[PDB]
Amino acid sequence: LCTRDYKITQVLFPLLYTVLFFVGLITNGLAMRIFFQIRSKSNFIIFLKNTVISDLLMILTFPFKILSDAKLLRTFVCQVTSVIFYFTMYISISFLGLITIDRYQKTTRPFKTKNLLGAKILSVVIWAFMFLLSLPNMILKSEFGLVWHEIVNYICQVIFWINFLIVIVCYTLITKELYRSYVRTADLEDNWETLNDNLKVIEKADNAAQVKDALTKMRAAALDAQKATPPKLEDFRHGFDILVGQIDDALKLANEGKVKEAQAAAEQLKTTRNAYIQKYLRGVGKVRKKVNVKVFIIIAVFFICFVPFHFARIPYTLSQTRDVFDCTAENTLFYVKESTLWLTSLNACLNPFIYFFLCKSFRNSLISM
Ligand SMILES: CCOC(=O)c1cc(C#N)c(N2CCC(C(=O)NS(=O)(=O)Cc3ccccc3)CC2)nc1C
Ligand SMILES: CC(C)CCC[C@@H](C)[C@H]1CC[C@H]2[C@@H]3CC=C4C[C@@H](O)CC[C@]4(C)[C@H]3CC[C@]12C
Ligand SMILES: CC(C)CCC[C@@H](C)[C@H]1CC[C@H]2[C@@H]3CC=C4C[C@@H](O)CC[C@]4(C)[C@H]3CC[C@]12C
Repeated sequence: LCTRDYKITQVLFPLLYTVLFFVGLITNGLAMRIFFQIRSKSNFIIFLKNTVISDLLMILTFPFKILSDAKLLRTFVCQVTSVIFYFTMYISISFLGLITIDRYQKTTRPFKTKNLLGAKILSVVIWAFMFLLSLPNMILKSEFGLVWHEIVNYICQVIFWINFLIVIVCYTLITKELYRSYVRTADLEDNWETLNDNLKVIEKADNAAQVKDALTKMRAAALDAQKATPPKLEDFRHGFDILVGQIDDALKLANEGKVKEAQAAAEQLKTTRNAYIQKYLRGVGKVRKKVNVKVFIIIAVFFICFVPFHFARIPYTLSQTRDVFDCTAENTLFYVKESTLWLTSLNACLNPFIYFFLCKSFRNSLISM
């Protein structure tokens, strides 16, 4: 009844899925070849191995979509394959949530460092549960089928929204740890450059007020650096007392009056011994964190692919009284659903990027080929 442009409906979208089909088949194709050679020594490799299977199963659905949309039983095959598609996308969402938890657990653990049987069972449970809830939607004109369809769709939304929350919480806790790590390093680097910059002010100063003020900044910066530099586990305690001592010595001289003596007492921080102490103390406090541009690839893939579809569904699932009648609203619903479903399908082409940037043995094998 409602008509749309064939150039978008039967040309653009079948070609848009054709790109994803070949791109997905070649990236996941060589991904399976790489994973078949390397052994599962962690939960991470196991969940990534399962993702390859769900991606390959996803790609195999696209020829049925491409052919149906370009207008080329025919209705039965594009009814079974659509069930296989939604089965395969809620499996990917499920494993991506597990990959997120695993990666977060490794950021909470020390840098560069029993669940292998458990991760295998958990993976079996995901696939078996999805297959079982997909099964009646496949073969099984009954009113049971209508209510079962609403049950399955409800279960699947709860799967997305639970994994969306796991992703938001894990990346909130990661950002928080990365922020506090960056702030600690920046403040400490600021402390040592404040100490060195105010030495230059003292060297070029005239009166006592200039000398007294610069030494006050220096003393506070030295004590802040000390606060941020606790004793090492193996002279870090003594070193700061020597440097703070000299600043206090130059300060008490600047308070008594003598400016040339205070400038020279401050210049003592430039002796080979006092410079070596400063260079050592800078090193002790310079102590590894998780890579920003790398870890955040999961949240980026999750948001690009699955977030638009499930967010767009909210207004269309609690507003219109049964159905809308205006053609301009029916067509905006068609393109919103079709465009977000394509973004969802792009997960099959974007997951090989997770293997590349987060698995070292995968990256080296692909580079060697
Ligand atoms: C485990 C596999 O389970 C399945 O086989 C399975 C699972 C789901 C699910 N979920 C599913 N639905 C079909 C109906 C669709 C929807 O609600 N369309 S809309 O009414 O037009 C609102 C709208 C608007 C914009 C964007 C998106 C949706 C949502 C996906 N179908 C199947 C077959
Ligand atoms: C849907 C309603 C009722 C809210 C329930 C939210 C549940 C399913 C989710 C959302 C965020 C989740 C948590 C996110 C963070 C972690 C840390 C990780 O080391 C283990 C899992 C754990 C502890 C998750 C378990 C389940 C959790 C609490
Ligand atoms: C760069 C990556 C993330 C992929 C880009 C995907 C997005 C931004 C693009 C590519 C193809 C696009 C769609 C192509 C078809 C139409 C029909 C037109 O009448 C309105 C816009 C609409 C509905 C587009 C919206 C945005 C869209 C889904």
